[PDB]
Amino acid sequence: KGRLVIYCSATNVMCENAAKTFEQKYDVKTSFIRNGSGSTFAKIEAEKNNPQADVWYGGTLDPQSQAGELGLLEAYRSPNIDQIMPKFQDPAKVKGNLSSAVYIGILGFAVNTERLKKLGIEKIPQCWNDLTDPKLKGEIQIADPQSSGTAYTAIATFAQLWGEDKAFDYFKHLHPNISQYTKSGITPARNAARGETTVGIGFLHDYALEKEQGAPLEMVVPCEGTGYELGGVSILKGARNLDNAKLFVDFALSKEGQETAWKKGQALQTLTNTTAEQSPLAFDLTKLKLIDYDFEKYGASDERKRLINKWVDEIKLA
Ligand SMILES: O=P(O)(O)OC[C@@H](O)[C@H]1O[C@](O)(CO)[C@@H](O)[C@@H]1O
Repeated sequence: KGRLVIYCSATNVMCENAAKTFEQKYDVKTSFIRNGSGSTFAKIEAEKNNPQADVWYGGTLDPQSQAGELGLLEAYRSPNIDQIMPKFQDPAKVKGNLSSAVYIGILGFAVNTERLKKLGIEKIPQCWNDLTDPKLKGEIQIADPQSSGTAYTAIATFAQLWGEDKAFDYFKHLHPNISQYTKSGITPARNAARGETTVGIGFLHDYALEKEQGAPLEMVVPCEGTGYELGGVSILKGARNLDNAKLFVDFALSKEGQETAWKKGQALQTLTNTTAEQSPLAFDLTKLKLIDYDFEKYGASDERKRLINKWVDEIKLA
């Protein structure tokens, strides 16, 4: 018994299902507030002297790793860690399971095929470099590196894929086609689905759900190769309900806690627990051209600040 307060950074449906399922299982009064991973980091940091939640569930790992480095988290290694894909068992900058990995999300883009026809573009873009086509001017959205974890994952991915120089050259040539840098990582999926933009860049599972729900979207794992987020779970330093936060980490890393995300929580990420059944709509990492994402390097405060700063100077303001 007792209570649990969650800062959730997954989609609302996923958060609500996790909270409800956890409360039903353990008889713990559980609540959550949802913000993206970027805006959750900012709030946890701001509240450091009097923390307002017990656990941070979901959202890109980099800001969780950064919070770990900054002393905002409380280490706890669940026994369920042994079931997690080994390379994702303790992937953050500061080791000791201040953060753990609960899912994988593939970076890519999706194309609204109905709107594409209106643009007079015959071929569905298949490569990152296809997004620099002037015919796509004002027809692409991605989240804002200044605010969004998804957008940071994108920058870090490009830097690792092509080297930093080429990554920023790409951003420079993508930039003229971006109609809006969104505050939320998921807004480009919403907008692409509804035909308000033609191409959304973000994590493919979000576009996959919109597609299965009827949106005219073609998902693209870009031809050059791509990267991914890990979704994180982390207990906050100063958690008022520490035992329940640990139980929740166990749940988050468990076979049934992960399976429920797609079975009931309408969230189609790939699961990190090797004993869990995957959604038939989840991406299979073994089939994809993926970098080896260095969370130790990119999940650090200096590097995150540096790259975001460089983006503002070189892409937004240059
Ligand atoms: O708004 P930002 O700051 O980008 O944060 C949102 C993301 O961290 C999370 O959003 C999702 O893509 C939702 O399915 C998750 O898979 C992903 O972890």
